[PDB]
Amino acid sequence: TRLRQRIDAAVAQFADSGLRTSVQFVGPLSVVDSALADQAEAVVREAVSNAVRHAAASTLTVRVKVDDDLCIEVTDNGRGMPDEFTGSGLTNLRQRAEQAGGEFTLASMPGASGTVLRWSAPLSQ
Amino acid sequence: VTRLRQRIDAAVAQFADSGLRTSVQFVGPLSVVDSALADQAEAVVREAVSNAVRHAAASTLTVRVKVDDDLCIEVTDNGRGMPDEFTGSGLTNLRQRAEQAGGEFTLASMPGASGTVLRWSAPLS
Ligand SMILES: [Zn+2]
Ligand SMILES: [Zn+2]
Repeated sequence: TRLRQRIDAAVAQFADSGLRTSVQFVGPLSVVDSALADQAEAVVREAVSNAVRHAAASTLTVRVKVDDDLCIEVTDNGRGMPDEFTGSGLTNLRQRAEQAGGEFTLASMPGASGTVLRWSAPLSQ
Repeated sequence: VTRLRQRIDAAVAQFADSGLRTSVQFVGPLSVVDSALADQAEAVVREAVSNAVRHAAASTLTVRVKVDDDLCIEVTDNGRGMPDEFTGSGLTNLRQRAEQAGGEFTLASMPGASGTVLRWSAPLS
């Protein structure tokens, strides 16, 4: 499937050139089947593409962890921009979570002090 | 715990010329790396990143940290037209640390997209 490579590529391709990025892989990425890898790649593409430049320098931190399940967590320390992540990209993350029998959360810290997107799905379901 | 992941991210963010795009990637069990080697890894990243310059075109520095049989730190710079970049005393410093840690160092340059690759590695014990 080449999952690790596809995720690094999606980040390089889709992250606004004004953002710093950091991607960590944890656990056996090989354990992910081709259909779920397809989901994982699209999820990272959606999250990263929807990130925008902020008033100050900011980083998107992506963590892709395969352990009991597959867990993709994107942390954005950029502030403000209340419309960031709220549109069709969010529809698509929720739809992909539903297709995969998984879960999606978007959470924004006090006065928009950073945002976390977490998409998870069972490895087998 | 060494806080290796966080310290590498901070080294890049803090020491990269602010005109460069940065991308950090992590693979393997980072927690396995000892405190002394984590100290080395951090210093290697700061030195390498601090030596990157602005090119005539926009450019990206990608730092990949991989833990398997050994610790491997690869800095890829797609910038062109600065053949003096990364040569000089910063390279001696990297080679010195490689020698001290019982590891290897490579500096490779080629035409096209992966213009320069700096690779520093050291055994875990
Ligand atoms: Zn953002
Ligand atoms: Zn350069």
